[PDB]
Amino acid sequence: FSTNRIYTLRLTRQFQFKINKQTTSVGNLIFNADYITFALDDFLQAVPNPHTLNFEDYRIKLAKMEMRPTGGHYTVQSDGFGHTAVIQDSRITRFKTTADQTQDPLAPFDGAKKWFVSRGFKRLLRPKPQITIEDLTTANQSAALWLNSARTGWIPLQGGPNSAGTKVRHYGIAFSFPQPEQTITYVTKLTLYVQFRQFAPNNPST
Amino acid sequence: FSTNRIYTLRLTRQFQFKINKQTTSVGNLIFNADYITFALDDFLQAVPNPHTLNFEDYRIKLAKMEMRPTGGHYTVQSDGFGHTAVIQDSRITRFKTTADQTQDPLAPFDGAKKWFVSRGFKRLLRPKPQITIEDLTTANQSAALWLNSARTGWIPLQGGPNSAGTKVRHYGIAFSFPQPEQTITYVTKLTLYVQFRQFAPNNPST
Amino acid sequence: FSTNRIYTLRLTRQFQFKINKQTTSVGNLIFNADYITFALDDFLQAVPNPHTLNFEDYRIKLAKMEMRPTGGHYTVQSDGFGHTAVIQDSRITRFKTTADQTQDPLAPFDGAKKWFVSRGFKRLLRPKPQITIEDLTTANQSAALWLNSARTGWIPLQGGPNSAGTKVRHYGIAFSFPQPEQTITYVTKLTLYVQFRQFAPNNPST
Amino acid sequence: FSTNRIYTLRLTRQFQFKINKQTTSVGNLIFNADYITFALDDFLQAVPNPHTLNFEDYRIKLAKMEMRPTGGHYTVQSDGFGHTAVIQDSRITRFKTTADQTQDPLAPFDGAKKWFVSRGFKRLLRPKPQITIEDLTTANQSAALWLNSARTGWIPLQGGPNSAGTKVRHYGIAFSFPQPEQTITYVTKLTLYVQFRQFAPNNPST
Amino acid sequence: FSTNRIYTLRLTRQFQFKINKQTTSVGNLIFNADYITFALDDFLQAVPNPHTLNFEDYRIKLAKMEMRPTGGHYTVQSDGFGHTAVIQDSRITRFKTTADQTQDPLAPFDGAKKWFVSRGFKRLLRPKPQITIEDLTTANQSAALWLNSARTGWIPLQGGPNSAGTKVRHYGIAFSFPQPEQTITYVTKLTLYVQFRQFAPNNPST
Repeated sequence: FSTNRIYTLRLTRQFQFKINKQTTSVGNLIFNADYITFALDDFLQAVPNPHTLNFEDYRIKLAKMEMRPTGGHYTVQSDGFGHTAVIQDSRITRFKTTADQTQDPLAPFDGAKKWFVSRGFKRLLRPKPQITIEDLTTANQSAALWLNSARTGWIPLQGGPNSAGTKVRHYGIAFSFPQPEQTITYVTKLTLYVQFRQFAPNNPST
Repeated sequence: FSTNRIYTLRLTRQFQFKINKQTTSVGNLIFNADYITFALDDFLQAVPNPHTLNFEDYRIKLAKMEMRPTGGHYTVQSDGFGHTAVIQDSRITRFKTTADQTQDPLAPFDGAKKWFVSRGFKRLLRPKPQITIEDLTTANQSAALWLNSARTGWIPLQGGPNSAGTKVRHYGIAFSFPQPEQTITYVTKLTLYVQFRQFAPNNPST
Repeated sequence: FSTNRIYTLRLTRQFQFKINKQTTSVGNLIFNADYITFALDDFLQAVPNPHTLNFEDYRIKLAKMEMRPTGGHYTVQSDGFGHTAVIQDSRITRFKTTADQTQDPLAPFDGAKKWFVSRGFKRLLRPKPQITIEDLTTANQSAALWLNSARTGWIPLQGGPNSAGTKVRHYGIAFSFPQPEQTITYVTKLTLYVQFRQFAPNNPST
Repeated sequence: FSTNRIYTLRLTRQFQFKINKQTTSVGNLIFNADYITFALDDFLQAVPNPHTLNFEDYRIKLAKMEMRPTGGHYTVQSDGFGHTAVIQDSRITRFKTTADQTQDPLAPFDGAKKWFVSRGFKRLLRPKPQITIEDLTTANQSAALWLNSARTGWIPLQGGPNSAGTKVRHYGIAFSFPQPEQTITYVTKLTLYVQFRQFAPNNPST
Repeated sequence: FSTNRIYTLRLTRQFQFKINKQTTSVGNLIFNADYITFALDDFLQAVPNPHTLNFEDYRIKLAKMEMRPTGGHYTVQSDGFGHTAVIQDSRITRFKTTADQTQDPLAPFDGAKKWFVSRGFKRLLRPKPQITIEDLTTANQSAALWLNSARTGWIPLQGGPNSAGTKVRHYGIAFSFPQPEQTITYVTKLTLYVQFRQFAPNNPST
């Protein structure tokens, strides 16, 4: 029971996702995309999970996204295929498309993987937190760097001036789809595999 | 970082394809066919791809065509089977049929593979560029020759009197189908596996 | 062609540098110094280079500075010797001297290497990006940290709140010189050896 | 003494090259470039060489370019450095620059090699003839392909409708330079290492 | 971290040296000479160096003298050769000549190494501090002794009645030259390789 004692937990949450009936450029093949990021706090705030944890540090070793259709949609009713892509930096925010795309916006990525609209998909990834760099050739701008291995660093749950360690955004997975003729609803389940370091007391009473 | 340094990229593009409801020779079995060819420029002009590449030469090692039904078509709704065939010369243009065929026009080909209309198909091939021969027994006519191995040659991206190296047409895959009782729409994804030779600057400023 | 697929490119740019005739403390030995830093954007904006790259992340493995005399300067015309030094943090900005130095301001550095003014120099180094630390004993001040191995991290090209990943400043090489009796002009060539991670599409259309 | 009997010859020619005094943008670093291509006829027409050869076919295994200063220019008078690049397709014609370049136009090439203006350079290469492709996605345009190995093909000296086999253009080497303060004249020597197949008679008398 | 803990540093300083145009005994060969000694304080006083060191003892293991021409002097311009000699006692003071020598005053020394006036020289040596002997056959006179190995002793930085440990003079290197037809200026760089013993606090406050 040393300072560096480690514990591993599995954490999950779910939510609904909708792909809307195509009402634009009807008759043409169009694509759109959305994305998911992972933060420990997103999971601790889910109703059935522990809302606080008594550990000093954490690191996310692995994340999982599974999206499967519901609402009575037929798995044998083909609606083409889109792609999933692992995008481990804040550029992923551009891949929630705000206009219709004439090509699959994710297919060109290295690591892009096909998925069929009518079956959903399942994918695991190593999501990355973004370390700050403030020394750029343009003054007062900043950029990011992330570490190749999760074993390199630890994130204090209550470190920093806001005690907001659990809100670090880890990137990330995006998914694209050809727009279908009818609306399709899905159940999405996210899973975190998180290591925690150092069991810790509550903050002192004041 | 020598003159002969090689890089390899994967490139993709997508489009919609329709097989129309049978409205001719109704009640009888008929077949039609279409085809696809591959040019690097086709892929670089696709919206999400780089539209120019800073390499001196290229060669297409492998191509992949995948066509899958969309528009709510049921995979368990059987509409017979047609064939794909690898046709590596410009004769393939005759296999976009302009009249109904009473037999499957591609089935006799060596290499012809069956595919079910309601499931689509996936096929990889080695598409071939066509070298010119102008010395024929008939005057003012030319013919073609293609090389067995992609490693034999290189196509300069900006070589030739038109600087149109990326537009060389590589042949090719055709697909046939028995005409269905209802229209079927598909999503088609093409993929190229391309080697590039010699990282290169932009053309000099003028 | 996985998420972690790596590509390696060599990139270069050039510019002119002048060491001015000595017009101060005439007859005495004085020294001055200047310095160079490395940012990917510096090289992509150079006219003959690709101005955007379709990769998700990068890291600079190695940099090279070569400065050689031009303008008819005689290599056999001895004008003494100064030093180069590898300075891998923003302290290097103090070594663009604004006053004449009575000693060589770089010679004391560990790693300082001699170079003859009339011949120029060539030096390779591992330039370092600067990670931010904001938790200091003095309020409202920040400091830097850099990683020993380039393999530890990745810089996303479009990551961070400014999408300015390519503008991260990597430090750095400084060079000093005894002031010569006549002006000397040089041609400087910088070279980067950069690994890129994950071929990527263009940003979606908006 | 069979049909496939081979003979190897070394062939050479020389000419003068001038790099002009900079008279534009004086005070700025600018670059220009030129290039050389290789054709057997260029060498057979040189005064001291045999103007016809009694062989049926040939192939160029190796070419060499050596350019060295003359006109009294001092090798110890430094005028910076440019680069040489092997460019084995007709794109090389763009690298005879018609406007001043702000960067070295050849340095980014894979295989680019530095050379000092005041010493000249020497470089060997495998120059390539350009095979015609007329089947492009744009009608009535053509492009090129070249073969990786010289051992793959033979060029008949008198083949084709013009009996102009010796005029096939083999590409190619380009060289760039920073513009110097005074004009520099050079002697350039080119060398071909050519294999010939099948000793042959003169054409019949008519 | 014991009493005997050793640290090793490299220290350097520079200065100008002139060999004057021959204005005496013109038309004849004459020689003059000068010398350098080494004291830690000489290097700590130099502007860019730390002016105090927090160590208890030191010893100089190795010294280096490098003198190279400047002022535009041509290296290919022959001005004869002189010699360097390692003179490890205070007799060296006699070898700053005050009258012209008709022979090279240092060439006879065992260890004398020639150097060309137009190229300068570089020499390493083990400089020696001088231990006092006061028991001589003549009253009120003293002499010197020095130790063969640097490992034999240690010099406390603040030892002795003047706390002037860093001012111990270590001998020494002399250089001779034939008097040239025109003045020649040089840049001289001296380097010390110093071991320090026992990291130490500041002197107590008073």
